[PDB]
Amino acid sequence: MISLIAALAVDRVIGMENAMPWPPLPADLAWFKRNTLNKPVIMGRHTWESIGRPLPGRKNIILSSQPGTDDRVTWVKSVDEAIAACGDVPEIMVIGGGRVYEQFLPKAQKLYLTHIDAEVEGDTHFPDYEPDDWESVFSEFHDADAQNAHSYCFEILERR
Ligand SMILES: NC(=O)c1ccc[n+]([C@@H]2O[C@H](COP(=O)([O-])OP(=O)(O)OC[C@H]3O[C@@H](n4cnc5c(N)ncnc54)[C@H](OP(=O)(O)O)[C@@H]3O)[C@@H](O)[C@H]2O)c1
Ligand SMILES: Nc1nc(=O)c2nc(CNc3ccc(C(=O)N[C@@H](CCC(=O)O)C(=O)O)cc3)cnc2[nH]1
Repeated sequence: MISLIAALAVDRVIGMENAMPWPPLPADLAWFKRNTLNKPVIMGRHTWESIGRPLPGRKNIILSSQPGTDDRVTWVKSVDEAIAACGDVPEIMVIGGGRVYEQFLPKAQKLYLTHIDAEVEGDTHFPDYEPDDWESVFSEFHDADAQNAHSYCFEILERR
């Protein structure tokens, strides 16, 4: 089973200049770690270059059309291969970026979304999807506080 996890600002903005255009929200980073630990993660090369190091406790799988440049991770040249390299596991986590999210969306059964109340400019967006394909089953909104500079809402959607 394939899931996508992402944090989205207003208008589905997810990135700018290959970074994330808001301040780190530690509540959202904890949520990300909580929901990806001990699972395989699949990410595009540009996202790999943004994170800058293997996420620990996870099987890191990078998509690129070009041979790999780091043997701490697992490189693959196509979507099918990326799924194949995860093995027989309960849940594969796709961690972006925009182009990778768009390819995995039709295969996904679960979206893990953080809705952040920030109004920033971006160059990368989360893919358009069809609201009638999905069912919202968890929703948790929190206000901003001393550690988290925007209000945010965790949501999980399951494919109907
Ligand atoms: N807010 C969030 O939750 C979040 C999460 C993740 C990323 N981001 C942001 O998203 C942005 C990056 O997104 P992006 O769309 O530019 O890049 P991306 O999707 O992360 O990476 C695209 C790259 O992945 C490779 N790739 C994708 N599909 C492939 C396929 N089917 N076969 C072989 N290779 C494939 C290609 O690498 P090659 O060029 O080497 O062939 C490619 O150009 C950054 O700003 C990042 O910070 C935000
Ligand atoms: N919900 C969500 N939030 C994000 O920040 C996010 N970011 C990406 C890609 N960017 C990154 C950047 C940093 C880390 C990261 O440092 N995670 C560490 C610790 C985070 C922390 O210090 O709190 C980890 O171990 O998971 C992960 C993904 C993909 N999906 C996301 N999904």
